[PDB]
Amino acid sequence: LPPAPRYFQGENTAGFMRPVRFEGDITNLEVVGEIPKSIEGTFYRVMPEPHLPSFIPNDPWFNGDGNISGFYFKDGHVDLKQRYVRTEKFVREAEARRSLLGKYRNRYTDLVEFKIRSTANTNIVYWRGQLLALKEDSPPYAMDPETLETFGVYDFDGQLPSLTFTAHPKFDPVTREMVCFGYEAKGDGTRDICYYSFGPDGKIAETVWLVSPVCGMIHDFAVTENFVIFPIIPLVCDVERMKQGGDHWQWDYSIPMYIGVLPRRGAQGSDVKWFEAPHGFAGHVANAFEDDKGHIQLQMAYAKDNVFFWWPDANGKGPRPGEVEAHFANFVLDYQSDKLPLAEPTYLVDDDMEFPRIDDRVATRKHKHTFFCIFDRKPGVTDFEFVMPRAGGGAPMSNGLAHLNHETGDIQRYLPGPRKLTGECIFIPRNSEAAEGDGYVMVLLANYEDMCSELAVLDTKDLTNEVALIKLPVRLRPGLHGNWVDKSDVDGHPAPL
Amino acid sequence: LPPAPRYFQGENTAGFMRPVRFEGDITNLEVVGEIPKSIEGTFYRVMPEPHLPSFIPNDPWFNGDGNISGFYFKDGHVDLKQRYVRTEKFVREAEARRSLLGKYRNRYTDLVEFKIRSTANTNIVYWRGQLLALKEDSPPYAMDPETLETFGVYDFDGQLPSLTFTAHPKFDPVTREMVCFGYEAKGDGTRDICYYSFGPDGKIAETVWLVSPVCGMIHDFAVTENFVIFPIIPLVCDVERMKQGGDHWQWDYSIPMYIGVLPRRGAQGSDVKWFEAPHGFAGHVANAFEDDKGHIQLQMAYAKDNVFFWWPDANGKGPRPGEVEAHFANFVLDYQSDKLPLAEPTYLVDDDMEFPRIDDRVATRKHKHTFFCIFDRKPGVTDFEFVMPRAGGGAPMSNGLAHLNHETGDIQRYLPGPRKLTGECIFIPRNSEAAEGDGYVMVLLANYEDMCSELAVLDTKDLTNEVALIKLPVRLRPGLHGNWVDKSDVDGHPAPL
Ligand SMILES: [Co+2]
Ligand SMILES: [Co+2]
Repeated sequence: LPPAPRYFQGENTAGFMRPVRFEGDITNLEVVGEIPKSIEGTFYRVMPEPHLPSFIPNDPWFNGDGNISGFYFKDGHVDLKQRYVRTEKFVREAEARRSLLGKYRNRYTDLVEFKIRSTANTNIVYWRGQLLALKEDSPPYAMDPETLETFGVYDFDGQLPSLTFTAHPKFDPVTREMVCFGYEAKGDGTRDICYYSFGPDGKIAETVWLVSPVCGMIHDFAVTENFVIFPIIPLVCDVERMKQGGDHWQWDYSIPMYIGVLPRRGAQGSDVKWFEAPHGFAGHVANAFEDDKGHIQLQMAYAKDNVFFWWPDANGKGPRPGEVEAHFANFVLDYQSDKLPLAEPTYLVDDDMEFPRIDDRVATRKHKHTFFCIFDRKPGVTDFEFVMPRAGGGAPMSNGLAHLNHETGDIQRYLPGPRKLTGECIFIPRNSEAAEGDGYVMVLLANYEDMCSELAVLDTKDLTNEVALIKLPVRLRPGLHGNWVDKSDVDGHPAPL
Repeated sequence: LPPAPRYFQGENTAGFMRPVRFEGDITNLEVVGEIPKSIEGTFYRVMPEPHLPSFIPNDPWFNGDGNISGFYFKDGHVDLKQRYVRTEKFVREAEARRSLLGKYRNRYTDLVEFKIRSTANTNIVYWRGQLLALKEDSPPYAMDPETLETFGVYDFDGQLPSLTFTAHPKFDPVTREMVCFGYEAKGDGTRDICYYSFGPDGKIAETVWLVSPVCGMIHDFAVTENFVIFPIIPLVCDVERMKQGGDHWQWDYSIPMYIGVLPRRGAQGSDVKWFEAPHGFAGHVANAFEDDKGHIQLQMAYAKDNVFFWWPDANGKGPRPGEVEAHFANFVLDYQSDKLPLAEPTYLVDDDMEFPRIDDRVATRKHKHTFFCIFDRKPGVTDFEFVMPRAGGGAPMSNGLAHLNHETGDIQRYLPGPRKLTGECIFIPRNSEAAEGDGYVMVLLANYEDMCSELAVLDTKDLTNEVALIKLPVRLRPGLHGNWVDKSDVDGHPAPL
């Protein structure tokens, strides 16, 4: 067998990216300032964090075992619980004390045959009293919100129609449905997309099979009152390339950024219209909604070249690290139109941005507040000379948050400091009567000066000032998505505005 | 109530002394080099580690909640398990989310009435299938060796005759007895010493009540074939001073270092002889034995002034940090002699030393190998300019280990590096047939460059070279005592030579 290294090597696991790999508890976290006492609930986040050194050199960040953090808040006190998802991969490699799963999304490189290849490392959401640890090549793994015990692979009481479940389901605040899909839904390289939904009682509602024009990565999607929308990243999969040990994904410069639109209820697969946006990278969706005229406004991060540069085109062509910027774009779509090509989008701000969140009380409807990560290259915002030698590689960088008011056009920027970077933020309604976008924002910070993580709590009245700074004595390695579960919400999700 | 701080402040909790306060697991620790595959067992160590910020400013290191680390070794792999002892203090303060116990060994400063004030933070030993987490003001707390679950306060099946159980019991390798005592055995300020022992079946054997000439600190003791020996540190307790908010301990320059000698079996309290060594500090006992003539050779660390300088005399007189050196001393005692004063001891080496370990297969008998911590002030051994600003205060420093062969006089010195310091080492017999002092030494290192801990594994054939270096991604705060429990020893303790 390929030799199992006994310590981590490579820039993807150096400095702040070095795995810690701890599970357990740290109660009564140190706090500078004061956590508002009305805040009650839990911030769940997930990070990729390899449990064992890979036999694949320079294994991407995206292929690390999912480790779940929960920050439990009550009466101005906070406790951390931390636990790895018990995926098939995790369990078998723990039993063997060596890595066994190979390249990202390529089963032909595995040292043993896996039934499920999930690292469950992308998102962690709440649904009907469980957490669902998500990875877009697999079904969810269900977990206990209180103990972070893994129950196992979840198939929605045998109703799950797809091999795959997106990392970005949407929760309709009015209907209380979880709206979902999976791509490569019948296996590696398939162009089948399964769109499906579940009512608040747990019963499956929609199930519509459709066909993608290419086998392209559909990481995120959008849901409006009457439509679901599938933006396709021009990374394309060829199973025959995989069989020879090649990458699951390869950039294709010759195709548009397809944007499928399907009626949300009652459709067949042939009802989908594959609109054609100018070539570019589909980043995360902030939110989408239908305006007065019934046209879809789709607000998402959008770049002009391959953000995932480590998977270049057929001839190895693509950008370098830190070259590609994504911008906050508005696309206008009309399901009635037979004109397939779409205009260039309008841009809402000029910042290099990603990881947009809204007040999810208006998800699928008109929103007027968006919170997002920014990466500002303006001199002095980040002390790169200090940070980069300590940072390792493989993960995106964010050196602030921004709050956009879409009515007024005002932008507030939170800057944690020259030697700190951020993860994705969460938004917490002040209380059940609060206005849209009024409450608290939390975000995990990497402090390169201390080589420790911190959890910042901000008030939306003034996003520039930390109301509290929760000081962890360990590193939480840069991660992906996270969610707030408020104690006052019986089903885990906030009430419609 | 005195206000509870919400983050740690003061030099006793700064830099490397900052509490981490984590409980749980880190399996498959990173290893540089190679852990010998024949090593099988567990290294248990305890550190003081305040779970909540104290309301007492500059609370000594000795008053921190005991947190147990177990390093589980098999086939060249190692896992860490870590868990706090569930003392009454720990549980009640966790329930309240604030500190409640006050000054070291002064119940008159507590905010609530405690039955048991143990922090269980001094030593962690194996006895009859349990761990015993030890603190000299209290009975032991019993724990599960595998899970580190706390069972609770342990009273030896209702046989425990004393309110106090020493942190330094001795395990007789021939008789398989645990030989014990407690001072302040009937409560605060009492001069009662209870000497007691347990046979390998768990039945109490000896129980002898005796009287100390002063209420002085008896931290360690010594056991030979026919005697038990009690060296008294000239720190003295006055309950009336405590009732006014003062220190439990106060140095007394006017008294000798008393050394009590009692027959090991069948004695009464009046059989004790209080010999009078020159005034000084009784450090840790390496070992004691009877020579050919029946005279006790007592080998221990011994200093000429108050090592615990933060508890000075009645007029605040005492030394400064880093001033007092302890040296490896041999005292000769004769229970037959009626001459109470003793000569100055001979010194075995010149190093400033502490934390002596022997091959416990010859405990209570003649030993010819001793391993110990050293602190070398010679320029370049420790880069003080780098280390001290990162170190915090409150804890002793050691920048190497030494191995003394007592027959040949040879000394080997392990120096981890200019920016590393050590804790107390453990010795592991190579196998059940190994000669005295032949095998492996392990020691926990504080790496001030990475702000991480490391566990070094050394072969006694060459103590200067690390065979392996186990790299923890977190800090284990400087701690106190630790022990090896070999898998091949059914009762947890090695077989006699
Ligand atoms: Co995502
Ligand atoms: Co001790």
